[PDB]
Amino acid sequence: VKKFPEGFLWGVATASYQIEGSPLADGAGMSIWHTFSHTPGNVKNGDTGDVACDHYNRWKEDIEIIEKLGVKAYRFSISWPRILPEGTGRVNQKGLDFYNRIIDTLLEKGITPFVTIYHWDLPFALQLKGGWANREIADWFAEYSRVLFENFGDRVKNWITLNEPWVVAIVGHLYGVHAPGMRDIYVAFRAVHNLLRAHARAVKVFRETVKDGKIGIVFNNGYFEPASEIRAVRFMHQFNNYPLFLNPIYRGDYPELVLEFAREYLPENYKDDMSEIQEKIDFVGLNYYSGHLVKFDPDAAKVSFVERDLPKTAMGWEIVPEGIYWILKKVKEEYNPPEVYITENGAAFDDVVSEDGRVHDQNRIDYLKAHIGQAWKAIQEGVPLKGYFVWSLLDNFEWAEGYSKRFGIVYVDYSTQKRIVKDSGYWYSNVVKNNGLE
Ligand SMILES: OC[C@H]1NNC[C@@H](O)[C@@H]1O
Ligand SMILES: [Ca+2]
Repeated sequence: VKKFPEGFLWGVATASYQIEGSPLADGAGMSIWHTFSHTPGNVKNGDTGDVACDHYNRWKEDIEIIEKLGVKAYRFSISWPRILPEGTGRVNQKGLDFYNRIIDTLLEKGITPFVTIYHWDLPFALQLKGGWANREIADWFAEYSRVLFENFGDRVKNWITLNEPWVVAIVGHLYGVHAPGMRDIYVAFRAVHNLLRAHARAVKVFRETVKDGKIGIVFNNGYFEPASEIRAVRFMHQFNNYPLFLNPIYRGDYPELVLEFAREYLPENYKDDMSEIQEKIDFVGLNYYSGHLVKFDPDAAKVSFVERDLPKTAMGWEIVPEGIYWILKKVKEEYNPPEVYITENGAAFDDVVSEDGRVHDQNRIDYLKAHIGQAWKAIQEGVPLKGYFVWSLLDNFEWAEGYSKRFGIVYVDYSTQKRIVKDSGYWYSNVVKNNGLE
């Protein structure tokens, strides 16, 4: 037996652009993911979020799936351009209506909503004004967040400002692999800094508007091990993991090795913003998927990855369950946040529907079991983990990989939009019902 604390929150997670489709329905503005995916060469197979899982129409069915599995929490995100089509100013009631219905339905069914305010679908109108590169986005984001709090804060009490701000800044503005598809290191570090400022403004407004909820922020994390008997592992953790952001929030500056690498790229007077960035948060959400062997490498960031002969997912990600334990221990050790959630953990496998009508994803059961087991351990050793969210409820649009990578515990047949609960979803429901592993 590995039984979790009473009231531990078992969840599933999605994001608006990955599942919804109908990006321009009911007066919604374009997002940067709409324009990025409609640009040839950016996304595998020319795939876009035009239809995705058609959750925009099938939302009731999908929630009924969450209910039927007995899953206790649903992490989903709100499309900023459905709410404010030009990013600021005008509010679109039909956009609010869409999320109102989802929210009321969840509550009616006893499911706890966790709302991600920003999961990467920036209004295109704001991107024309520089998007995350423009300091003014702290204001635009604060106004957007205020609208959400005023409309939904009576019912939704668990909020996340940003999903994976490292990805948004670095994959979006340095690697150019995600919207808005830029490759400029100075822009990417200004986006890091402005993501922090916007995050802190939204928390500040949250305290003024929703005096009963909790708000936090979500980071991607890798488990970095050194290829030999070091500092490159230190750098990768500080740069790619929660410290890039938590060091400002908790300690009022960027991590030491980040400054060593990136000081020239930050605004000259960036410290002027740090006391505001220290706005108190209620919880930290950590996403975790993979471990990486890392070694120093002259002329790289001075770091390269070393391939290991370990089980991998369809992403090529090495399966390293101990990583989730490590990152949970490490966050308590470094910043001691009052609550932590695992806001995403999951895997992509080449799922197939058998002749029996089933999806026998034993590889995904094995992945989830092992990571839940390591999360359990962290809890036994004092980490205040309050919940765990499987990425994802549904197979969906996996960004620049398009539909070619399936992360769901529910299979989606894209030709018919049929949902087929996978073995891993059945398995997970039993875990939730039991409040743990057996
Ligand atoms: O790559 C898998 C997931 N990672 N975190 C954020 C999600 O949007 C991704 O699909
Ligand atoms: Ca289209």
